[PDB]
Amino acid sequence: RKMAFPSGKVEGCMVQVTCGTTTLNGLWLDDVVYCPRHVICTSEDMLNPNYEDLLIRKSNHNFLVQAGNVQLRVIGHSMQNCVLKLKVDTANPKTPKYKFVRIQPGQTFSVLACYNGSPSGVYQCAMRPNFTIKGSFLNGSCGSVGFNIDYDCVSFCYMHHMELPTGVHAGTDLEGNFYGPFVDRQTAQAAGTDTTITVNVLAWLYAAVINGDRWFLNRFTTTLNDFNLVAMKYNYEPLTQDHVDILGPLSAQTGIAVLDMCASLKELLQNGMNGRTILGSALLEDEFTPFDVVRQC
Amino acid sequence: FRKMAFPSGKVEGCMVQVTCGTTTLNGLWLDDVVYCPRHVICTSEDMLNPNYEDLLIRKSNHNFLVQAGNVQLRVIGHSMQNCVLKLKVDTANPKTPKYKFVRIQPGQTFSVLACYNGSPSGVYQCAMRPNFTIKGSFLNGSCGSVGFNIDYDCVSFCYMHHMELPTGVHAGTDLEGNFYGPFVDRQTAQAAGTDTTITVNVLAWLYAAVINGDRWFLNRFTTTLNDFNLVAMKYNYEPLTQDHVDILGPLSAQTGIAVLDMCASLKELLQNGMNGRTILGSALLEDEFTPFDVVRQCS
Ligand SMILES: *[C@@H](O)[C@H](C[C@@H]1CCNC1=O)NC(=O)[C@H](CC(C)C)NC(=O)O[C@@H](Cc1ccccc1)C1CCC(F)(F)CC1
Ligand SMILES: *[C@H](O)[C@H](C[C@@H]1CCNC1=O)NC(=O)[C@H](CC(C)C)NC(=O)O[C@@H](Cc1ccccc1)C1CCC(F)(F)CC1
Repeated sequence: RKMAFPSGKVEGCMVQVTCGTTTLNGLWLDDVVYCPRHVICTSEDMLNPNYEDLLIRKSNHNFLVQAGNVQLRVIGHSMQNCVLKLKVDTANPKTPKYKFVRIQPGQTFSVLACYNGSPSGVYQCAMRPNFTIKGSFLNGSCGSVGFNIDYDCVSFCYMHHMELPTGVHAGTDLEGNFYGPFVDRQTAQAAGTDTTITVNVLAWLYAAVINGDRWFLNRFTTTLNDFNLVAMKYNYEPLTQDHVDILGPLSAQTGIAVLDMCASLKELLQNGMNGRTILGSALLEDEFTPFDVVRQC
Repeated sequence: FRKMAFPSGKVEGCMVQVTCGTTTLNGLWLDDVVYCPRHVICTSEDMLNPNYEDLLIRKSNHNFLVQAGNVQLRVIGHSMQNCVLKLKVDTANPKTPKYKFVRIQPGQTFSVLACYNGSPSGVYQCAMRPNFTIKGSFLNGSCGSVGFNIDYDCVSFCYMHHMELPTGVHAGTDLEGNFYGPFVDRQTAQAAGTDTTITVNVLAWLYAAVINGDRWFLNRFTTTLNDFNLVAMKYNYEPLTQDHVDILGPLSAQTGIAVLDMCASLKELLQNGMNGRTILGSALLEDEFTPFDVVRQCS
């Protein structure tokens, strides 16, 4: 099943941020609140905002930050790329051990979707090769964050800013830099051609086998390069030797050599699933990493 | 449409571990009571077929190790209610949310916080199947993990995890210790009924497709509830109840499509197939999104 990290450590950091008639979510760590900078915009501003110009015209008191019932007083503000940093007079006692990371395409993370500073739901996402994410975000979800948890440490990797015409989503790392060629302006933006995350499809095929589902296997094999030629033809990402190494544990667990599973995937790509299903899906799933599969099986 | 779990923090604040001897599982700490599966009192060998009453008679408060993290919670009373143990502890959980215990119906969905040794590992959304199993992800040590819904501020606990069936699916109790389905907490082979498709949820999914502009399958006809139920059963679909018709009300009102007209549309899909088409980007009809899940995600 698609499993997210427990969201409690992040819930304790969500607040509401309002400027004018614009409300969204912020992330309160220690005495700083992080949020998308387009909170400072009006309707007119959003088409071609000059953010540095808009921000110098703002005072601390134009920012209304609420942690539940309690307003937090803003005593400082700065902008780092597409993120606004609001210094507040009080520290969050619920601040977890945390870091800010920038994730790579193909990696997965959990999203805590929030509205008006209140958590609504949690789900698992992957950073697509074209640097979009297939999220579930509505009006008011900006400032929702994505994260992974290791031991007691929350690694924040994503802050939500926008939806594209196709319905997929785009956002930034916590330094305010977009993933992908996108801009925080109210304009229709296309992404580059997406590709399928091959190492993740293979991991999920291994998961299907670990759960006793093996109709798709075969006795053929393939070289790494010959598989990569077919993959690219079908708009699948190439598989590196590191990807092969990272699948080792799953190969050992099942006794199916990585390149043998590549041969299975090749046959699926060339012939399709013939109305069949794998782990209940009519489509090859590519948003489980090898680590996700291992951690859960 | 994503499988979206509830935020898990209010439940994370209630997870503890319970150990008897070397048997450890998870428990749920609310106020000054810890709830857990009663088979914590079994040796691995007693699980073959345990006599729980006799096993518990030999137990005292001081045989139970309850820990929140590595901090011990002293047990001051114990009792067994059906298949759950209730351990009274000397500290009221400061993180107790507003809560209730509810018994869910097959087809309803809930979030599971999968825990090991009292530590949450992940959260995911589950549906109770019509045969009273869930298709969970649960490893050794996961028993006592709970399933829940959140309404406003209030956590409704509906599931506590006890066992895995030969087919890989999972079975458990409500928080009063009453199993869902015909299962018992004994380490013996037990078969679920053949499963069926959750009709009310497929209908919810068809309403969601309409809301998003995908409506090629809407037909000109209607049906009675009884005629629909008799046909649906021939395709291994669950019959609808009056409660199902009522919980489809909001989506019916939002789209202007009567419930029985949507049933007629589904009947046609069942009798004629998708004729090569797709709905919401899928050749398969999805049955693990409830009417509430649709509303919760679309609006
Ligand atoms: C929690 O204590 C644990 C969770 C199980 C273990 C793995 N996945 C799960 O969901 N529950 C049990 O171990 C449970 C205890 C009984 C007293 C109810 N027994 C159980 O789940 O048995 C199944 C899995 C298992 C196999 C081998 C060792 C331990 C557990 C068996 C599978 C085959 C069967 F169905 F025929 C009999 C039970
Ligand atoms: C922040 O909460 C919000 C989240 C969006 C809202 C819907 N789903 C989301 O994920 N982001 C924005 O409002 C963002 C603001 C810019 C200044 C960066 N704009 C945005 O996402 O625009 C898309 C969605 C939208 C539609 C209608 C009204 C408001 C927002 C548009 C999609 C259609 C388009 F491509 F033509 C233009 C952008």
